Amino acid sequence: MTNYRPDWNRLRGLARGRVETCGGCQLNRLKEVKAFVTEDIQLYHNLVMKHLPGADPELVLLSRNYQELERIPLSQMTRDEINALVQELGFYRKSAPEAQVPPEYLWAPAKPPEEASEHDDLEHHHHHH
Repeated sequence: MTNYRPDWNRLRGLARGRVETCGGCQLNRLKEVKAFVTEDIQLYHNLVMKHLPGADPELVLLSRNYQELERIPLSQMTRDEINALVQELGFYRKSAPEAQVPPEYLWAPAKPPEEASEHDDLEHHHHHH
């Protein structure tokens, strides 16, 4: 039944994610993995792929300013599972790279700024005809 859960306490700050993997290498053996890092990886906002000299295909949940907070391997899991995780976090997925993103997930997976949904000086709040 799996029933897995991340370390949200250790992940605190995750505002973006980047996948690191050997550019001059291929994930033929990891047919699944390769997929996630070829098709959807471009559709997933704030989720970009990386071509390192020679590293393993691992996700890097950074903290906005590229403050790598945590890195988890993907070679072990399957595309279907790896996608589940991304969704679990809050990442957005579109149909195309040139596609847009609704206000709901505009800043996703990050939260909207404080000074935006807060109001108290609405017409002095007294009386209105």
